[PDB]
Amino acid sequence: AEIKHYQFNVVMTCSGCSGAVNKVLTKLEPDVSKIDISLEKQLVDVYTTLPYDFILEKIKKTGKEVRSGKQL
Amino acid sequence: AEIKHYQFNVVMTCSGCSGAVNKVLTKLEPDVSKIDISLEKQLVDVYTTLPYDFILEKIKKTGKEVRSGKQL
Ligand SMILES: [Cu+]
Repeated sequence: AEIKHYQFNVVMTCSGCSGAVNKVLTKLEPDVSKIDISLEKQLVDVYTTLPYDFILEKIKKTGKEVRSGKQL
Repeated sequence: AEIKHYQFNVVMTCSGCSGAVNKVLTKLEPDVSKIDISLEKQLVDVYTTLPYDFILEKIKKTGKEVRSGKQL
């Protein structure tokens, strides 16, 4: 029942970039995450019960550059 | 082994899109070669010993829409 909030600074330079990241993150099994992406700010907010390493790994496996992440 | 030539029409709208595709494909070396990505024509052209479905799924992990693929 603990929700973790992670925020990632991901290099997304078009709505194709942000849309791709959304597609992969919203398709994650099990369905235990809410995903909010701001193209303008280059931010991916993930609210989830999954660990930080796992979510980070899922984003890196898209090929997108992840400049930083953190737990809020 | 049989080296096949695959070409994919991938919806890549910026260099962030194509760079990501390139990064996931270059991870399959040395089982893929001649990675040729055209942002302009939205084409990804590779030589590989891997099955088509494997390469297709690997490209799809970027989150990009793959409109079509062919064997040349
Ligand atoms: Cu893009």
